[PDB]
Amino acid sequence: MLYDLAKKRKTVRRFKKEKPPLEDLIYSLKVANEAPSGMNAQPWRFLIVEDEKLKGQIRRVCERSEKTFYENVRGRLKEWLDEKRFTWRKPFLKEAPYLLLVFSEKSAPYSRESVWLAVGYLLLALEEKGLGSVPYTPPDFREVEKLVNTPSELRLEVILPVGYPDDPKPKYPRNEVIVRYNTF
Amino acid sequence: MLYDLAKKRKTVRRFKKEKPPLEDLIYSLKVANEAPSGMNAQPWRFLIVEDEKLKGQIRRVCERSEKTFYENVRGRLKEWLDEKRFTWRKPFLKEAPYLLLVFSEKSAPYSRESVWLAVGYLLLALEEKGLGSVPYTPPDFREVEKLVNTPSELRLEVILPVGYPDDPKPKYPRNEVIVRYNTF
Ligand SMILES: Cc1cc2nc3c(=O)[nH]c(=O)nc-3n(C[C@H](O)[C@H](O)[C@H](O)COP(=O)(O)O)c2cc1C
Ligand SMILES: Cc1cc2nc3c(=O)[nH]c(=O)nc-3n(C[C@H](O)[C@H](O)[C@H](O)COP(=O)(O)O)c2cc1C
Ligand SMILES: N[C@@H](Cc1ccc(O)c(I)c1)C(=O)O
Ligand SMILES: N[C@@H](Cc1ccc(O)c(I)c1)C(=O)O
Ligand SMILES: [Cl-]
Ligand SMILES: [Cl-]
Ligand SMILES: [Cl-]
Ligand SMILES: [Cl-]
Ligand SMILES: [Cl-]
Ligand SMILES: [Cl-]
Repeated sequence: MLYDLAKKRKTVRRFKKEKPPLEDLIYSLKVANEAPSGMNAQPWRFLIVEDEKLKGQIRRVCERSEKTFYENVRGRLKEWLDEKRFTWRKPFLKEAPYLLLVFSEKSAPYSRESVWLAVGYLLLALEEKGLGSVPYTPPDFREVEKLVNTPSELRLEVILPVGYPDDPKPKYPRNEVIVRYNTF
Repeated sequence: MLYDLAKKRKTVRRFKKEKPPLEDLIYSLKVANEAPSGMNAQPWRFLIVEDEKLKGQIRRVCERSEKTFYENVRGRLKEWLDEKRFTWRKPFLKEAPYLLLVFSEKSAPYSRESVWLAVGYLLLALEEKGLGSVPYTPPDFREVEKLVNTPSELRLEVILPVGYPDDPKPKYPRNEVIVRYNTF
């Protein structure tokens, strides 16, 4: 049942050392590629980063940006990150066997909406295949974009470390859906 | 496999009048609600429109805005709309038994990304239940927002007509997924 896949999927920020077969990632990209999109533009592009030096570069730029973010963060965001024990450290950016970078085509109508919709598909497909992921959004996308020679027509949306999950922390709660009818 | 569900799912712009059980629609919201989100804020909000008067108001406000849009659109979207023989009339906004209005909580971090990801889950769940949908995005959400007394805290992201498909048109093609390694 799809609800079972969705309910069981949780963030994974800690991965096994072993590298999953690329076929599993490709499968999940093929699932995502079946998603709808504005104008059927299919505005998602994928970059699979496996090179260890490059992952380390990405980790370093993101951690340097997170350090500044964590120094400055305030209020609700700070409290949430503190209560979940987040810090600027992002070891998974180096340790995950794959970094799946997801880009949107700037010129496509509803490109960013469509790519995030497709990311929904992608995440469920990774769960189906027994892989873990976290949608990681660093403070400064441009620095990561430059590291991988991103063309001007593309926009990095999210970094998805992918790998075999390793002793994940539990899924956070979900409040029940409360619907409204006709009008607020 | 999830791939088969994703491959099968296509736009539905032709609906039966027959009303699906509410639980079939609620199921899809329950699946979507299991999705990840920025800071686990669960920033989606659902408004189920069924009242025929209100559906008509929404339809006419959207059609007016579309008619102006179709008079003025140019470039690639105009070319695609023309070759698909799209027009500004939106009968599915009356014919669908449900208009599911999906909102994002503006104050939540990565609210829009998170809601569109959940919409990806939602569309797959609707397909699992044999329901059809189209992510309808009219040119002027503000007028629709006002019609349903949207609070200032929420942004209407998409109108999802939901119903039983009435022999919908075939799925459009998909280019092969575009996957690169390490750098562009
Ligand atoms: C973000 C987004 C916005 C969309 N907006 C509209 C819309 O305003 N009107 C419409 O008829 N279809 C809309 N669609 C549906 C697309 O036209 C459709 O997903 C695309 O043609 C692929 O259809 P297929 O899956 O049947 O091949 C939208 C889809 C997405 C993802
Ligand atoms: C748009 C978006 C951005 C996210 N950004 C980050 C991030 O920058 N760092 C991180 O650790 N997790 C990030 N997450 C993961 C969320 O914190 C996670 O989905 C949420 O805590 C719920 O986790 P659960 O499904 O395991 O309960 C992001 C999630 C989404 C949807
Ligand atoms: N909203 C208009 C035009 C339109 C149509 C399809 C589509 O994928 C996109 I993005 C826009 C209409 O519904 O006709
Ligand atoms: N990017 C920072 C903060 C962060 C964390 C979780 C999250 O859901 C969101 I949105 C932001 C970090 O990765 O620590
Ligand atoms: Cl997550
Ligand atoms: Cl097409
Ligand atoms: Cl669609
Ligand atoms: Cl939480
Ligand atoms: Cl917003
Ligand atoms: Cl149709």
